[PDB]
Amino acid sequence: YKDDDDKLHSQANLMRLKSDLFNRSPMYPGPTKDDPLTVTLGFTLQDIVKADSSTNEVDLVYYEQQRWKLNSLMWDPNEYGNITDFRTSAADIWTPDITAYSSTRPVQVLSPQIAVVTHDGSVMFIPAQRLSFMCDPTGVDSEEGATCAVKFGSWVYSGFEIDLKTDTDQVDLSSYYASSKYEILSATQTRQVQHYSCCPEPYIDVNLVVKFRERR
Amino acid sequence: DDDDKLHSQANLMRLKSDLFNRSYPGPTKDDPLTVTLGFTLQDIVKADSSTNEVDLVYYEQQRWKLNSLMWDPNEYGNITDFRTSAADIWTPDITAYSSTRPVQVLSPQIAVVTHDGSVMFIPAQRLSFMCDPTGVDSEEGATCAVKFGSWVYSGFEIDLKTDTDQVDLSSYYASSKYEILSATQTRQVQHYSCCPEPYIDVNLVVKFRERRA
Amino acid sequence: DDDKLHSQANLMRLKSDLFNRSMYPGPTKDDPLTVTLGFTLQDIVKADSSTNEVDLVYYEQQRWKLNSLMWDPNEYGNITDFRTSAADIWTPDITAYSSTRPVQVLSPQIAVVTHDGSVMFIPAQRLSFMCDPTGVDSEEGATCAVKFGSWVYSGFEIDLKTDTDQVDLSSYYASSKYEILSATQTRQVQHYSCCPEPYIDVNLVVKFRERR
Amino acid sequence: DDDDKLHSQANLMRLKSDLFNRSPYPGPTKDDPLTVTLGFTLQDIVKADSSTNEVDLVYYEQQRWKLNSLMWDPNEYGNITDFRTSAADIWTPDITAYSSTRPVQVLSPQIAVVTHDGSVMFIPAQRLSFMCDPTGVDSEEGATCAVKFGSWVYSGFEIDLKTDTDQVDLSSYYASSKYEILSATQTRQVQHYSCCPEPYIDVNLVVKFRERR
Amino acid sequence: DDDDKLHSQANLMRLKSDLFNRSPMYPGPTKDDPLTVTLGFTLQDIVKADSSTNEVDLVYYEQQRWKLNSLMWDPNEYGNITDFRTSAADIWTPDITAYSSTRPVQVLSPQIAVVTHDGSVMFIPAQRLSFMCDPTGVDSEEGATCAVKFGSWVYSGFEIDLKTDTDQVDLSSYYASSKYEILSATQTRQVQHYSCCPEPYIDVNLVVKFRERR
Ligand SMILES: COc1ccc2c3c1O[C@H]1C[C@@H](O)C=C[C@@]31CCN(C)C2
Ligand SMILES: COc1ccc2c3c1O[C@H]1C[C@@H](O)C=C[C@@]31CCN(C)C2
Ligand SMILES: COc1ccc2c3c1O[C@H]1C[C@@H](O)C=C[C@@]31CCN(C)C2
Ligand SMILES: COc1ccc2c3c1O[C@H]1C[C@@H](O)C=C[C@@]31CCN(C)C2
Repeated sequence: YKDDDDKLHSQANLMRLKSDLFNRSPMYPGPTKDDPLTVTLGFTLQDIVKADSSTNEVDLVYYEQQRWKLNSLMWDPNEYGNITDFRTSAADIWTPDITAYSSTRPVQVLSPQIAVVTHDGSVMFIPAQRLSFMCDPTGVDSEEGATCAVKFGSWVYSGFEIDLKTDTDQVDLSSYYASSKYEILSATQTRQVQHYSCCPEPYIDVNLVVKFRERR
Repeated sequence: DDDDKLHSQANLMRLKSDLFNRSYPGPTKDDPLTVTLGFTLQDIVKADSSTNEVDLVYYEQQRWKLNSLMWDPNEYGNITDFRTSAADIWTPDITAYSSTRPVQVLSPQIAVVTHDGSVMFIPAQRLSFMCDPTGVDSEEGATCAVKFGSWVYSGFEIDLKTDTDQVDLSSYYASSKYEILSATQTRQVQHYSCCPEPYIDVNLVVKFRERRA
Repeated sequence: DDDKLHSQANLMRLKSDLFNRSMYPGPTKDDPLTVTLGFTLQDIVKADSSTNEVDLVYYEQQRWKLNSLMWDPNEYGNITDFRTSAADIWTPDITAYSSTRPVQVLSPQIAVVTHDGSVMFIPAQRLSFMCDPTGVDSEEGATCAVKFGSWVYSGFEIDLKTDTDQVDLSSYYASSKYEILSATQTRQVQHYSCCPEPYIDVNLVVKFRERR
Repeated sequence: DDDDKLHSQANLMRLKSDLFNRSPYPGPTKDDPLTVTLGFTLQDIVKADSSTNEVDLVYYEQQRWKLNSLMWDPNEYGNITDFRTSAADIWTPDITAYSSTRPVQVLSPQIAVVTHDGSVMFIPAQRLSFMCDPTGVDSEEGATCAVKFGSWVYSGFEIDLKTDTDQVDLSSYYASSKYEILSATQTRQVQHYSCCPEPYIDVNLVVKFRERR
Repeated sequence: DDDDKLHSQANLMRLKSDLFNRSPMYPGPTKDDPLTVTLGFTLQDIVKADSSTNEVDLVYYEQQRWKLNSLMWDPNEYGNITDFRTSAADIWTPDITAYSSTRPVQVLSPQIAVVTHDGSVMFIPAQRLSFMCDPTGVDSEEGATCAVKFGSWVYSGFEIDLKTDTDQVDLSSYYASSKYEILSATQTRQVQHYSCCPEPYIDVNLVVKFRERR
């Protein structure tokens, strides 16, 4: 009857929308010098799980929020029964190649590979990860604690193709595990522009810097 | 008698065909879905006090209902349900919110679909999650908690419920290193600052201690 | 050289006729199946008394029979059986009920199909399961048990049977850290109050101790 | 110049096409048996665990066989005598360690060399954990361990095995390994079991080793 | 300038289409169509040295470069595109392997490559590698020395030649706070002939001298 149809319709609209987007001019070839893209990064640090002073590797668990905007993902909500956003497999759309620059093990993914696309063409994608990176935990057992840092950025695109930005320099600590072995003294996330004599193009990274110590 | 079997097979293959490779984009605000969760806690395998991670093995029972998976048993030679690869159908993205390692899957990825459109899927998992086992060697024991919920859908798209707050303990390993004092599973609604959309999770809370002498 | 090209053609035709033409959806209440299980225990590799997990390595022999896999050897140049990738045919979802890590596969995923419709498939596996090794260092030794059965089919869909209650120990590693006192494999039938179907498993029970 | 390269490319792609289509090999049979030649090049005994009695080896396993269905006349394909191809593109034998304790790990690309006469050569580098008591490793006499390699599903009526030599190649053994090799042999064995009327073949790899001084 | 962007996208998708179809799949190099791969290492960190198994763990970037005629295009025909990024699975890549690894290589970076209009490809996987190495002496002033050959697994030097732009491993990204400090790191092209075989074999030999940080 009445209510069952309205659900069948909204389903048809969504499937039509997804079809119109993923087939009509197929998956986007990535950014270029002529069509650059800005990716916004933010970290929500959940836990420093482990600090290994025999190999100088530290393990973090965090959510990496990524946001970007494509014209080719735009639609008029009016043409698709008032749909303003949708969930889709990350495999269905282009995603940026943001990588830790000093990891020592492949990143492990803790959350579904699904993204949210909005009618204005913005995508949001928020992978939870466990990362092992190069870090000397020396001083972790003192009042001053240890300090570690890891750069995140595109692996293959320069700043002429992908720019990075953060909404804030403060890493979100409001979900930090209250009973972690390590307590967080501060955690910052900072856009850096790197330059190199050989090369006209700039390189961009977000520098994640964590100061931590053993819980008392 | 060999024919009756060939027929029931044909009906099942036709049904599966009519459902999958002829006819789901997931739930929406306009077409929301309710997932029922239940845990059967098999074993606390390991409690690592140097990293504060605990390892659990459990069965996660998931249940939901799709109109698009309905059929009339009469049209398909009285078939009322069938077994199918979980890869063949949409499944919910229920995730542990505080895991520290990817979940490991211990059982086949197979689901049961019923003529009324309900699906049941029951993955066995091993999970490492954030937990301070301090006190696990005392009479009071330790307490740990982990939220499970959709990763990408708010409570306008996916609602969660439990049939019961008591975690099923009747398959708990009698000789585990740890004994279970209590295990509850509770639907929580977090509201927020800004936002109008409520978020739903199921909070798994386990009280446990070292098994005695 | 022709004799060989012919027998090849016949085999490829047979496989074609069976797989790419005529479609097995698994067993049902109306078309139930019997799987025969047997274990050959190769080694107890490791017993961890800090987590109560034991690691076994064994061969799990699985056998079943499908009408849809039958052929007349006469129509296919006297072929009576063939080897095929396990990915090419339906296989049962036999699982350990108390494993603590995903099972690791030690052998090729290949099965043997016979003209009468029977399949035999014998994965070698390493399994970690829930087990208290307490007493392993005593004359009496430890005892551990693990049920194996279908994960999603009740006994109305898949019955289980064993040819024998004795686990095959004739390939047990003579120099394992642990010696086997006994190892049995037993069909069990179970009801639960949720459901009206019988449920069926094969219970593998191993008694072992530290090698002297 | 540039054309003679485009041509040799076209010839190779045509050859590969002509082979992997036009009669797309079902494996050996009683009527069409096959001989696989095995050889090991032992690179390193990495680890010897006396608490679980497992030893880790790294070696190259050379495999060689010959299929009529892989033959071609070099004259018909611009004088191509051999080519490199993904192992996934052709049938390969199911040679397994009979007493491994972990899945084999593959250290090298899964690529094989096919020659106009129909012969294939495939040389996977592997790390293997297998059952072995390292007792005595720390004495002048050292330890001895053994592992059989053979087909998992084919009897000796379908696959015969042979070695070109009984001596395992030791010329790439890591000079600074924790363990030095006293001897390493590879031997064809023919077995009979009473389950069965057909013979079974393996190559038994026997290693005698001790701690480096 | 919404149209400009749609056009440059169309051009790129057309180019990628024209390349990955029409004469589909380059079949790899041959005696008649040999290829030169250029290797370079950027050593990031010696992570671990295990003296109980004689395995050392390295983390490095392996730069690989080669050139295919079949990847060439005229930038003029494709709206002035001079290069593009593509999934490494979309194109042939060389089978460069460590000859004395003890565990499968672990990949730390996206499997993406850069193709340029002149037909050259660049691909720079970050890896963690465990290889056979006796760290004896690491705790002395002289330190330890280890070596690992890298080369094609299945192609002789008649099919794949290797070369380096420089003998010096790039150390400018070496982790300042690694447990181990680098005394020197060289990367050297070697040519081998054998008795088994009239073909020449080429490998690049990575040699690292290192010791415990003080
Ligand atoms: C209670 O509402 C939520 C339910 C799930 C999640 C979040 C919620 O609120 C967001 C902000 C913060 O509370 C933490 C995680 C959130 C963003 C990341 N998602 C994927 C997980
Ligand atoms: C012995 O029969 C069963 C075989 C497998 C399973 C169950 C069985 O009985 C059910 C009730 C209880 O025994 C535990 C698990 C069950 C429900 C969860 N499934 C998915 C796993
Ligand atoms: C049922 O027990 C077995 C499980 C696996 C294998 C064999 C078994 O019995 C042996 C004799 C015969 O049955 C065939 C193969 C065997 C010998 C070769 N091995 C490697 C494969
Ligand atoms: C049979 O032993 C081998 C196993 C693998 C390889 C080679 C062998 O012998 C060497 C010389 C020649 O035969 C060809 C390649 C070798 C050198 C290059 N390596 C990396 C591949």
